[PDB]
Amino acid sequence: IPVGEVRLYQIADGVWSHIATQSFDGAVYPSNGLIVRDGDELLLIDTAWGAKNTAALLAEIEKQIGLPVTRAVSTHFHDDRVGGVDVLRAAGVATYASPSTRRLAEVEGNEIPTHSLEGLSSSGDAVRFGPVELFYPGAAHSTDNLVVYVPSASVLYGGCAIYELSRTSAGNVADADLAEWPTSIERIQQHYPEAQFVIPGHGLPGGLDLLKHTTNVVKAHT
Ligand SMILES: O=C(O)c1cccc2c1C(=O)N(c1ccccc1)C2
Ligand SMILES: [Mg+2]
Ligand SMILES: [Zn+2]
Ligand SMILES: [Zn+2]
Repeated sequence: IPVGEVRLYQIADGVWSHIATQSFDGAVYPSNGLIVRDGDELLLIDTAWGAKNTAALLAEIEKQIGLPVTRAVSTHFHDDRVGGVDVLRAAGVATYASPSTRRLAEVEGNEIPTHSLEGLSSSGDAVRFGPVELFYPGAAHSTDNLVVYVPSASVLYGGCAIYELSRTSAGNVADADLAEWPTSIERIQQHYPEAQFVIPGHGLPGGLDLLKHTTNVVKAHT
C-alpha cells in the first residue's frame, strides 16, 4: 504494497530507521531512511519520499520518539531522498546536502536542501555531522550518493548505493556509474569493517554481506 505508509523502528539506543512507501515507475516500493538521537534533538537522514509522507513521518516521530528533528541530511538528489525537504524546512528543520546533490536536485526540479556540506567532494572523504559520520564513497547508484555511519552504534546506512539481499538484478541505473560502483563499495567495506547493521535505500536491512552482495549484482549486470 500500500502507498503512503510511514513507520519507524528502533535499531539501537538512539538509532531508528524510517520506512515509507511510494510509487516509482508505476509500482509501489518501500524506501528507508535513518533517525539518530542528537542530544535532546534528532538528526534525520533522508526524507520519507514526498511531502505527504514526510509530514506523516514528522507526526510518527512525535508518536514514537517525542524529540524534535532539527537537522536533516539528504544522501543523493533523487526524489525519494529530497522530496519532502520543503515540508521539513517549513517545520523549522535545517536541511543539508552536498553541493553536488543540491546542484543535481535543482536540475531535476526536485526540492533543494538549504545548506551545502563541504568536505565530501572527493571519494573517500568523511566528515562528522552531529552523531553520524558522512562518507562519500565515490560514484555508484548516483554520482553524489553518500553513506552514513553511526560510530556509537556501529550502524551503517548505505542508502541507495546498497541493495537488499533479495535483489538479484540491478535496478535503476539511469544515473549510476557502473564502472565505479564496485570500487565505491570497496571503499565502504574498507572504511567501516566493524559495521554490525547495514541498511539499503530500499528493502530489508542485514549485515555486512549487503555490501558484497551489491557488488555481485552490479558486476553481473555489466
Ligand atoms: O535503485 C533502485 O533501482 C530502486 C529500487 C527501489 C525503489 C527505488 C529505486 C530507485 O532508484 N528509486 C528512485 C526514486 C525516485 C527517483 C529516482 C529513483 C526508487
Ligand atoms: Mg527509463
Ligand atoms: Zn536514488
Ligand atoms: Zn532510492
